[PDB]
Amino acid sequence: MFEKIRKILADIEDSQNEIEMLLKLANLSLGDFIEIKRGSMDMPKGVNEAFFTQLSEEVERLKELINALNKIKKGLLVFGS
Amino acid sequence: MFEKIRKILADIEDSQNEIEMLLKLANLSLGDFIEIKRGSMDMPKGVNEAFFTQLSEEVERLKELINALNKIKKGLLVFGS
Ligand SMILES: [Mg+2]
Repeated sequence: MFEKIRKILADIEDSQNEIEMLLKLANLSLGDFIEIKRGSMDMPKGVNEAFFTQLSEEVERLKELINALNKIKKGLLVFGS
Repeated sequence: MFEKIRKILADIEDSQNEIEMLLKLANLSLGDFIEIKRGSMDMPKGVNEAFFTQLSEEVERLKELINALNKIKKGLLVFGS
């Protein structure tokens, strides 16, 4: 299990690094990205929307990795807690 | 968000190391610890059950750290997904 966790943690670090780089390049905060994606915030002028496909994919990867880590953690539950 | 995640990842590595040490001292696999805690495996003789108090505390901390990450990830939901 700890082998599985360590691999996922490494992948999460990588995913975070990618997202931070993409946000830096896009000149956008993570918060603003989410608000734009959900339809609440207008695209700021200056921001290149062409980054959004990759950002979306990487954010989905991060979510999936966190979910996968939690699935491993289910093996540590005793009596479901 | 990302500063929080980075700290949690570091705390998870620390927690894992602490558990590995306790398991080494106890001469117990993580798998066996869980099997014994859940009632499925008898206490092997030679194993000092006194280790179970700290092992349980540290495994609880590891679970709570992973849960903290789960909760952070909830902020990345868009349209509830
Ligand atoms: Mg094991």
